[PDB]
Amino acid sequence: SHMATLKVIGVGGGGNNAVNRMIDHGMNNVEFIAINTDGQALNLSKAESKIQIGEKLTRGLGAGANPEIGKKAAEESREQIEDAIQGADMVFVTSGMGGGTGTGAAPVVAKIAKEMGALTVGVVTRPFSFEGRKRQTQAAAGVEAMKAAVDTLIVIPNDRLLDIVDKSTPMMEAFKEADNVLRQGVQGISDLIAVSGEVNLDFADVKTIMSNQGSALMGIGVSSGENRAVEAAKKAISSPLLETSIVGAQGVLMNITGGESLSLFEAQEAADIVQDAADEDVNMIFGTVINPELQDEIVVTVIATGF
Ligand SMILES: Nc1nc2c(ncn2[C@@H]2O[C@H](COP(=O)(O)OP(=O)(O)CP(=O)(O)O)[C@@H](O)[C@H]2O)c(=O)[nH]1
Ligand SMILES: [Mg+2]
Repeated sequence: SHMATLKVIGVGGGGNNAVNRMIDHGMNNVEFIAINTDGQALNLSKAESKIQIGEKLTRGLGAGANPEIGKKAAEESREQIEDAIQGADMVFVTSGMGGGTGTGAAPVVAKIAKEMGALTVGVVTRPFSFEGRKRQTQAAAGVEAMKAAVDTLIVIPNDRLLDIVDKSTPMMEAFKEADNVLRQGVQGISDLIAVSGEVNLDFADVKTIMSNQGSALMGIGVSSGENRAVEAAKKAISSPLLETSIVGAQGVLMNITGGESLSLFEAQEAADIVQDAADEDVNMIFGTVINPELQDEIVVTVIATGF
């Protein structure tokens, strides 16, 4: 019997913000690591494992939008980062691109994780357009470096947050919606790893769908009542915040969880929704979990790659 260790690593300010909010929300059987140049922010981290990088370079401050300093800071702390990762089967690196620490250190952290043997997923943001063209260009270089370092990459352009708020939505509430991409994906994978299914998927199947793939989508949908399977599948692949939509996916892992009422017909319905939206012949890895505690609820988990 295999017991997969999942870790979430926040790098720089936004990444550590996400880690803090995820710890506050409550996650279990996931270990958190906080990496930053910024010593004051690290003192505020709720993560059990904290790594201050680059103290000789920044004297405990952030990198001040210099990504070469973020990169050197991470490289010079490689052994400490290795030691914190060692044992992970899967690592999610989350970071905001555009500054110095995230842009520069997050790709180094991802490279170290993949070298340490972890299946490595990046979930990163691109800056708001109001932050200007130079920030966007610097962020794009970070995204390209992340993509070269990870197994799979999910990019959230922060401009998409402007599509889901009204004029009064608090900034912190918008940021929590972006956090959910990472948090729900980690949770869905954790649940898949842990909970035996009637058509069982496990961590090896996650490795197959994600290893050395590039862009990815991770989504969960929940619905009930009539058309629940179709509605849950549509929610799983809906991507108001994602740079990489479902369109073009050539590989999909889809797990359906439901109660004893889960029908063969509705499972096919859900699978067809996903394949129709991808508009490709999708290589599906299909799973099913019967949770009898569920009554009318259905949960569809999707990981899509092969773009
Ligand atoms: N969605 C989201 N975006 C964030 C958040 N914090 C920062 N951002 C975005 O990430 C980008 C990088 O900010 P930050 O993570 O603080 O950068 P850093 O590299 O640690 C700062 P320095 O350059 O001084 O080292 C910001 O420009 C912004 O677009 C957050 O909590 N949520
Ligand atoms: Mg700064």
